[PDB]
Amino acid sequence: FQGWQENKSWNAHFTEHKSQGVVVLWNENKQQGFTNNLKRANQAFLPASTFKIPNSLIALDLGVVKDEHQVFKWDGQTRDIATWNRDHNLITAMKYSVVPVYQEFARQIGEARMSKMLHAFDYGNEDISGNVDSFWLDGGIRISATEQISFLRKLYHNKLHVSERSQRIVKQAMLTEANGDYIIRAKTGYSTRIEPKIGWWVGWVELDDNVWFFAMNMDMPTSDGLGLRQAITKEVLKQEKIIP
Ligand SMILES: C[C@@H](O)[C@@H](C(=O)O)[C@H]1C[C@H](SCCNC=N)C(C(=O)O)=N1
Ligand SMILES: C[C@@H](O)[C@@H](C(=O)O)[C@H]1C[C@H](SCCNC=N)C(C(=O)O)=N1
Ligand SMILES: [Cl-]
Repeated sequence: FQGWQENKSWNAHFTEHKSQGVVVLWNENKQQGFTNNLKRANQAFLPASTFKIPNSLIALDLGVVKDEHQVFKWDGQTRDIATWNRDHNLITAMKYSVVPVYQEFARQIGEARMSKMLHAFDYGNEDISGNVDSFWLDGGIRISATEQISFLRKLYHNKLHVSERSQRIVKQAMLTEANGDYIIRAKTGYSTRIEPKIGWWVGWVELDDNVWFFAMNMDMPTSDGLGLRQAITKEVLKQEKIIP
C-alpha cells in the first residue's frame, strides 16, 4: 500500500457548487489511491442506500432474492418517492433505491446472519446496532469512502464470502452508465436521518485495460443537490483523464 496521494485541486469542483465533500479514486492496475481530502476520505458515515450493495449480496446468497427478475410487489403504502410506489425487481429496486424492498430483505435475512455477513465482508465498522430493517439509515453501521473502495474491490474480483453468482448479479444490478469508452457500476445514497445529511456515490469505472474504483460523499442539506454527486465525480474523473 503506497498510501493515498492528496490532490487538493479537486476541491475546486466542490467549491464551484457551494459544496463540501470528498472523492476517493483507486487505480487498480497501479494500486494507487488519490483523494482531495485525506481526512474526510477516512471519515465513516451511515452508508444509506450504498448499503444496498452488501444487502443485495446477502439476500441473494441466502435465497431471500431468487434472481434479478423476481418481483417484489408494492405493499400498497404510498411513500414520498413516487418510484417506490410500484412493483420492483432487484434491478429497478437498486436503480431507484427502493428502501422498503430492502427493509423486507433485511427482516428476512435477520440480525444474526446480517451481522455475520458484514463481518465476513469486513464492511465498515461491522456494527448493525439499531433496527434490523433500518440500521444502515439510522443505526450504528459506519463506513468511510476508503472502506467502500476496499469492499468494492473485493466485489469486483468476486472475493467476497458469497457465491460468484451472487456477486455477478449484484454487479449487473449496479450497472449505471455505459458507452464505447467506459462502464460505470455504482450505487447512490442519501443519508438523511442523522446529521450531517450527506450524499454518496460509490462504484467503479471499467476501461479496456484498467478499473478505477471511486467513492465520494458530500454534504447534502437538501435533495436539490443530489445530481452533484455524479456531476462532481465526473469532473474528477475527467480531470484525471479516466473518462473523456
Ligand atoms: C459449476 C458449479 O460448480 C457452479 C454452478 O453454479 O453450477 C458453482 C460453483 C461455485 S459454489 C459457491 C462458492 N464456493 C464457495 N466455497 C459457484 C458460485 O460461486 O456461484 N457455482
Ligand atoms: C432517504 C433515503 O431512503 C435514501 C437512501 O436510502 O440512501 C434514498 C433516497 C434517494 S432516491 C430519491 C431521491 N430522494 C429525494 N429526492 C436515495 C439515493 O440517492 O440513493 N436513496
Ligand atoms: Cl452488465
